[PDB]
Amino acid sequence: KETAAAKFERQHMDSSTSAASSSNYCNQMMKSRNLTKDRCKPVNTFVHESLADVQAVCSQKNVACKNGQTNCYQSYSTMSITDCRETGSSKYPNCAYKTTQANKHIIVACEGNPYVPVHFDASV
Repeated sequence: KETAAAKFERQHMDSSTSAASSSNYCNQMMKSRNLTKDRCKPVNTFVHESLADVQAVCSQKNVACKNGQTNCYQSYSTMSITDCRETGSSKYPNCAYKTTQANKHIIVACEGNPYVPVHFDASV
């Protein structure tokens, strides 16, 4: 009963802030968004934009997903994002992450009625 959409919002939406406040952003939020529960999730991106703005990407530039499906969409304009990559070590259950900030075009897979993001495919 956790939806694809809700999982996407949870794993990748942080409308709260406008960027990664510190360099302890990833460590703190990977934990709070349940991405360190069963293992250390190796990589995750967070997006600092309204849910409406990210949702509207589902009708922006249609592009191929990395898997060969056709339901991926690239944002016309750049967005504030935060990449979390696990440091060399870092051992579960003390998951440690490099927190990288940038302004990039996001790529998301959208599905459903209504048609919303369910997967973060890439940033460029």
